Amino acid sequence: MKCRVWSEARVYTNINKQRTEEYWDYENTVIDWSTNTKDYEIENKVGRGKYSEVFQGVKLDSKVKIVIKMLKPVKKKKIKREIKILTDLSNEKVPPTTLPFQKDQYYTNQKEDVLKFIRPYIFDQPHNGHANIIHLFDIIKDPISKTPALVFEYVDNVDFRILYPKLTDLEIRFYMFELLKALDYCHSMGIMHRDVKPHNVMIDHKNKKLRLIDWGLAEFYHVNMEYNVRVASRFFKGPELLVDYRMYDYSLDLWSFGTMLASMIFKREPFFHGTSNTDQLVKIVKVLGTSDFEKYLLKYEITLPREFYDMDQYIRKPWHRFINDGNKHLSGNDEIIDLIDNLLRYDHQERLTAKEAMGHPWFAPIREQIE
Ligand SMILES: Nc1ncnc2c1ncn2[C@@H]1O[C@H](COP(=O)(O)OP(=O)(O)OP(=O)(O)O)[C@@H](O)[C@H]1O
Ligand SMILES: [Mg+2]
Ligand SMILES: [Mg+2]
Repeated sequence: MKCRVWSEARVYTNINKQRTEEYWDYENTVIDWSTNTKDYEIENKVGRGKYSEVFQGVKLDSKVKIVIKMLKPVKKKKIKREIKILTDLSNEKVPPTTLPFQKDQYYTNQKEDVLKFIRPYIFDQPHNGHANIIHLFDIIKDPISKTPALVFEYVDNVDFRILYPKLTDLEIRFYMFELLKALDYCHSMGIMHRDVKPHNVMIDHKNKKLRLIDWGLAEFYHVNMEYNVRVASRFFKGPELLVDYRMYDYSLDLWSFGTMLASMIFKREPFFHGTSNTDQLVKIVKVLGTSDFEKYLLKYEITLPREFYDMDQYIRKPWHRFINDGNKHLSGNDEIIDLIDNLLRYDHQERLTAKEAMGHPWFAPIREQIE
């Protein structure tokens, strides 16, 4: 019970008050494992992560090419959670983001100081963000090896350190818009991803196809719940995770989105490159400045963890300072800088929501092409 000032999501606050136990209570599910991998031919390894080794394969009945994610040992409820989130997201008959926009059902946090963060622009159209969520096809467990495994849609993906340097300005705008649609959708479904980063964004460039994968750290948003802060990876951790503000929400994904975006635009990878947990916060404050950092700690009456007391005073780095001739083709306009500036804010309440980000001027050339 850490938090002094309490916080609620600006938007989609009450999804899991609307939805019941059978939707969000993953701990009280029983996983219906398939006894056999007999339906699948498992081929070669195509990727890995902290929690898995992932193999390409074929679903033999249909000949559809798939991937199989072999899960490393973890608490069993983490497995139930990933499965529940993936099935909630794929099984929704009418994705809320396909329905006509309802402002009063969107801006649900009615605190006067939170309402001031409503932007003058917003993408208010129905969209297909649900189609950017990876699809789970099966759950399997080998009887002999006892390895839990998740069968997904295959995406023909190239490592971001190869692909991203090739992308044009317009292509970055396109893909990042696709990512925002996926986030708007999972947020509308009362779910925070909490591990938004390039390795978790599959892109098939020739098919202009984007999928948001890796739902193993995702969690249901419940109003005033205090969550574990030891999630995501160091480089993408929002300030709330570092200062141990546990009452966070969907806006954590928008900090991650912003840090991913800042890396692509300024070609500094990763953008906040901490050499330790402690130094991760230092790298952030070196950029956003000490002054706003202290205003933020004051706003929520946060007592800084002990490790951060050796931090020096930093003057804010204007974003302009990240522009150079190597990156100016991506960074050399006011729109991208204002976008980044409005995502990468200490105060999570201040950050653009996915829908607000989608209506930002920087995405005009993408929005223009929708109709
Ligand atoms: N559907 C897919 N199509 C193609 N490649 C995939 C797919 N799913 C996963 N991969 C590859 O496997 C890697 C690991 O998968 P995933 O991110 O789901 O596992 P993880 O172990 O939970 O990762 P993290 O360390 O970010 O938590 C991915 O980064 C990706 O390169
Ligand atoms: Mg991953
Ligand atoms: Mg949002």
